[PDB]
Amino acid sequence: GDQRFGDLVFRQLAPNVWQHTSYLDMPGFGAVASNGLIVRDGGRVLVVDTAWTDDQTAQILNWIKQEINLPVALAVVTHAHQDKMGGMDALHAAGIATYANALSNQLAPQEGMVAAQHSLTFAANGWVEPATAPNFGPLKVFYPGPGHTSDNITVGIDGTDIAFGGCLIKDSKAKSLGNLGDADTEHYAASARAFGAAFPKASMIVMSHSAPDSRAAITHTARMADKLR
Amino acid sequence: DQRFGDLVFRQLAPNVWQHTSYLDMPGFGAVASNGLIVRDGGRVLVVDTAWTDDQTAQILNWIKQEINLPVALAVVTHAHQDKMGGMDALHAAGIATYANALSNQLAPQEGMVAAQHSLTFAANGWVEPATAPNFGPLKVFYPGPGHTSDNITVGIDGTDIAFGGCLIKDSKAKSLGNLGDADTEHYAASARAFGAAFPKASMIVMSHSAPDSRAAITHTARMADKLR
Ligand SMILES: O=C(CS)Nc1cccc(Cl)c1
Ligand SMILES: O=C(CS)Nc1cccc(Cl)c1
Ligand SMILES: [Cl-]
Ligand SMILES: [Zn+2]
Ligand SMILES: [Zn+2]
Ligand SMILES: [Zn+2]
Ligand SMILES: [Zn+2]
Repeated sequence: GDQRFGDLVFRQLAPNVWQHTSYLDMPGFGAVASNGLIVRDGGRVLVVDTAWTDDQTAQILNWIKQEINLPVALAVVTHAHQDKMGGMDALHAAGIATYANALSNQLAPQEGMVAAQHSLTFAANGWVEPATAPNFGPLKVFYPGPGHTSDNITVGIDGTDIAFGGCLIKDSKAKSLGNLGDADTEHYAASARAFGAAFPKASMIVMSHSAPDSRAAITHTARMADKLR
Repeated sequence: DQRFGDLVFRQLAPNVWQHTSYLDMPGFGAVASNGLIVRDGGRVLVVDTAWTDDQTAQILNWIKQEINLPVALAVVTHAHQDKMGGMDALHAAGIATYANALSNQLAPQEGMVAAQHSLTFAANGWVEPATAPNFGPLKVFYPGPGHTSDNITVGIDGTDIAFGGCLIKDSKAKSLGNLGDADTEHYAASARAFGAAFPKASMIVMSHSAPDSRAAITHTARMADKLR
């Protein structure tokens, strides 16, 4: 089940994959959750997304030390919002190499985020350029197009049932997408469907703001987005 | 100004011309879109197609008559019809084409033909040189999301000119025309980033207004401020 560790929650999703969850109180609504991933790749660990804060992200590293006890080789962060990049300092303090879409790194200062140390770029078909994502092990990074934000990226976990949609995808029980002025409401639906088509064998869809769901999360999200066009 | 068919050309500098093409639309009437033609030694470089293949062919035929140098390459500045509607005409003329990778990704969704090559950008917005080989005086800058997620901009080295494409409107414009693909959170910062990337440019060229001073940048950013 869910393992509590400090103020975070960790859930094993597969033999080599865990979901990290961190919480932030907002005005009028407490304990807004955000999820990321932790992946064991042989003798190293890879992280997808920080927690909301530096202190919480340090607790992710502490949990990894206690439960996995392998070095964290790198982290990928999936766009320039606080839930995904708010804890970059904890990673850099620990010497962990960080990667984000070049556009996320360009947006980070405007958003009050610390940029990742390396930039990912993408082919016209959305797949990460290998020269920018060397030695990513099972992390298969895909840029699906603009949607939740212009910079949002997604990550398949090779060999598992799992694909991570980040904040682009919401579960099949969602009532809305959030989506604000930095959403692209013209392309959101196609971007959500492109994520599904990029990871056609994924049966467990992991998301930032919902618990894991089946592929219906992708379809339901796309159908909500269709109505915004 | 000179005419070739349905196209209008205006020389802006010794080696730079603006091309203007028109598409009839309900209510608006004829809608102008501007791009650039740059003479770089023994070759010509193009920024943006016209709205259609046939209008883009008219650009190329005017170049052959007026300049009579081969067109080496074209850069197109986002995946909307005014900027990429004529890709097939460029390709049929043997012209190598370049666009933001994201523009090429969006082009099929938009009913556009993708460029042959994709540009990618550093975290500071400047094009990665390995993706923009032999661009001569064209200095390509991604200012951030604004008019669209993929909009790019181009400065012309050796001149006072910077091209804002559809991101920038002139200092008399009343609104930005933003649709669902605009990023209204970042638009203002992206407009200002374009200005800061080309801080010495005194002639700002843009898609839907005649050339203006840097007041186009300031006014665009201030209009965008109000959408946040
Ligand atoms: O702050 C962000 C960045 S995606 N998201 C957010 C905020 C409040 C509630 C929820 Cl469900 C998501
Ligand atoms: O169609 C496009 C793509 S940016 N722009 C357009 C359309 C109508 C009027 C104006 Cl002034 C610009
Ligand atoms: Cl596993
Ligand atoms: Zn977000
Ligand atoms: Zn989020
Ligand atoms: Zn446009
Ligand atoms: Zn336009």
